[PDB]
Amino acid sequence: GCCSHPACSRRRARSC
Repeated sequence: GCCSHPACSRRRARSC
């Protein structure tokens, strides 16, 4: 998921 993808995790921490 998004929290499995560093760029996505930093850009949208709301998904984590």
